[PDB]
Amino acid sequence: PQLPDFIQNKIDHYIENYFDINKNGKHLVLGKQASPDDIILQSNDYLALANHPLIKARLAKSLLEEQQSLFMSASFLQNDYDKPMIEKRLAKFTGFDECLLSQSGWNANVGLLQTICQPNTNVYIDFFAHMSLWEGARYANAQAHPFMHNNCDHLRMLIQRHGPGIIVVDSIYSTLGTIAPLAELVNISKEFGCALLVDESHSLGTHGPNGAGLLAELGLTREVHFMTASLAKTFAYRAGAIWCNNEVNRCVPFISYPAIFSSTLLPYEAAGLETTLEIIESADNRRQHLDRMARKLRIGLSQLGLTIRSESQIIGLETGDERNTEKVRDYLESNGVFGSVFCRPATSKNKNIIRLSLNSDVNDEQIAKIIEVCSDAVNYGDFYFR
Amino acid sequence: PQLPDFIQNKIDHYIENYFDINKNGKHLVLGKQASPDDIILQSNDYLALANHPLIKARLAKSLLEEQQSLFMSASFLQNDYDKPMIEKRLAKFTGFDECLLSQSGWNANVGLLQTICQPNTNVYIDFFAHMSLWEGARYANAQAHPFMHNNCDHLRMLIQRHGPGIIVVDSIYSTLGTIAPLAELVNISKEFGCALLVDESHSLGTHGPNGAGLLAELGLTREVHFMTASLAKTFAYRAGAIWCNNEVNRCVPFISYPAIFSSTLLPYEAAGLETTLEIIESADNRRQHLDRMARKLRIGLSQLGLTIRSESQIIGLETGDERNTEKVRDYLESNGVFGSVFCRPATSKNKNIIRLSLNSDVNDEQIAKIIEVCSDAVNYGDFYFR
Ligand SMILES: Cc1ncc(COP(=O)(O)O)c(C=O)c1O
Ligand SMILES: Cc1ncc(COP(=O)(O)O)c(C=O)c1O
Ligand SMILES: [Mg+2]
Ligand SMILES: [Mg+2]
Repeated sequence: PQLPDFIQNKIDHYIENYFDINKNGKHLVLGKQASPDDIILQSNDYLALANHPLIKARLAKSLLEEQQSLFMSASFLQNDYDKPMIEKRLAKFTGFDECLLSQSGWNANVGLLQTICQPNTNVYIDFFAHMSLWEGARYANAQAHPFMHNNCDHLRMLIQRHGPGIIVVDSIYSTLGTIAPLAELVNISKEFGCALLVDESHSLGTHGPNGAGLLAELGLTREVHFMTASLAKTFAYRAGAIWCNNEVNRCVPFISYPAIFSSTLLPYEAAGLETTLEIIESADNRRQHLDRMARKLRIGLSQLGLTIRSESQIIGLETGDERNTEKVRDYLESNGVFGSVFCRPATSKNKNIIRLSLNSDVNDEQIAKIIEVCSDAVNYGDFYFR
Repeated sequence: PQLPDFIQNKIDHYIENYFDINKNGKHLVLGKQASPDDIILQSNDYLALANHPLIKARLAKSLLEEQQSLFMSASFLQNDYDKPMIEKRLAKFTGFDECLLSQSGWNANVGLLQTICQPNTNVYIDFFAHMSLWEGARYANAQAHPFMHNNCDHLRMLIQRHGPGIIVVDSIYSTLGTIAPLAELVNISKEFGCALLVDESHSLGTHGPNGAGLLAELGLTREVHFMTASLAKTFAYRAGAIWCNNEVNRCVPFISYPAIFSSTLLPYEAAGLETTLEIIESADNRRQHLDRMARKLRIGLSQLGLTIRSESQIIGLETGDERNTEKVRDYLESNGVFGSVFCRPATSKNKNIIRLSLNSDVNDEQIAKIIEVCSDAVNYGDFYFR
């Protein structure tokens, strides 16, 4: 049937201004198809566990077991005997008191914020913190106060003005790969009587003792109120989790709308995560190699005069406007380097990022090639870098 | 660390008013543990497919295959070669032009509404429509105009007053099991130049030719703009889908925040759905049996004086306030009948429901037993039904 004018107008306008403008007629994030020979730096699977035979075996085994039909809200599954062992193990892993499974990192953040916020609750959020955190705050009708990226001085002034609130940060930032000043943030939380929420999606598994994370690495675990993470990065699974050093996870399952009104992870999924955790705990070798390759790439690109703000395995090439970003993308892909285009609504219109996500399967030769491709891009490329 | 007052006060109040007041000290939804002999009416797996040997085998096999590391946004996977066969099959199944997979039914609704709504778009939503639709409208900053349940007069008045917009309904309602007046809603949409969105979460698989849904059953497919569904009901899988009789699914992947910022389903998950679809297509006998059992139950309960608004496999026992609901729940569970308590925020505080979700494994003896238990419950004097 015919669409009403206001919907048709929106779709017509969108296709013109987001698909039709680009050379290939597709959205800016969609370039050319990658060949087997190309270097792919797009996946969040940092320790290259997507195809791990032990994970696949345990997941298949658990699925083939007699399946109880648990197609329902997790609200109904909160009796002690119905809660999955993975929660207790992830809590022990990170050093937090309690863990609660969620269907996504997005839902973990939205759910936690809905539970701990009242309307007009002060939420002090890093300008570059994940969209799920910004949205979580917005859905709860909290008062969001952005602070300049990693700027503790700016943060202090905001809390001085508005009073006690929730300080919200990524441990490692999704677009830039910068690291939050977690120690200073803990100090500030104490200095002003705030709660701290740290999203460790990009540090859990890759950082800390046995991959326990950045809070564990810095010995700050017992001074942080909340941590969250997508399990779709290093844990290579479509899920999320909320950790609390308090009783909040007793309440989340009955308060969070995504936790109430969206279906639970099935029991076999929880079992697969148990194996993933064991593999991650022992993956000292992969973590070290990733760390070394990441440092090499950061040093190599910084030498070219490129702005590389990263301190991690996530490297952000800052490519300015969309037209320029299309050029940089086309050049890199033409020379066998496939990153991820980060544009609006993930960034502002004129501050786009081509994100290179490193994983432990990337070797010295590939690292050298990336620097080589970027060097030719700086010197011979008909485009700029911010 | 101890929580600051602004959180602690909320949590304290919540525990007091939602956990402490109940006899067992737990949330209202949490009763006693069921025995293997008990009648369990809690799962949305209407055709009892959770333990189907063929589905399990297809998933495990596709899981054990060589997996590509696709842990990223689905926006990066919108090339024709990256889009799954299940989407084309599901579109043919329902008779809709195009289908787009989502991570949940919740995400399907939230994403679609974000794509087709502008700020202040009129959204005419049934009082009892699923929370995901209410929230999808709220996130999009749409103007919600709630209409009395299944009340086309109230809807007509609202659209005359506020103008063209989007009419949003469940085909079969999640708490009451009532059926939307879909033919009349199609007429109203045409008369007033509105778009119609129908959530078929509770009719897809159970109703229509080969389980194609209620729109298909009524021959209304080609007159409806959008249909959505959780695949976590009859399809017994943690996913959702958006169907369009237009070009909107071209745009959803790049606009919807869950589609953009949350990880996609993996290829093996899609293959599992293909097998599930085939089984559902041929499950005529299961559909027929469920339909017969559900009618038998509604007849049996309604003659006892209970209000039973249902016309489907979802049967809502209307139990009034929370104190009454607790007593009803306890009686039913003590006598071997386990439904799901639906209370706030899913219902009003004084209009709680104990939902009986029937499935095709339920037999005549069990239906007779439920009727017997409720017959004795009516005469017991400890509580009431509405
Ligand atoms: C009518 C209706 N729509 C959407 C959903 C969302 O389903 P899902 O569990 O796949 O998120 C459900 C609730 O779970 C539902 O009952
Ligand atoms: C920092 C951060 N937090 C949370 C999420 C949400 O992850 P998920 O894909 O599991 O919804 C992501 C985005 O993918 C992320 O990068
Ligand atoms: Mg990310
Ligand atoms: Mg439901």
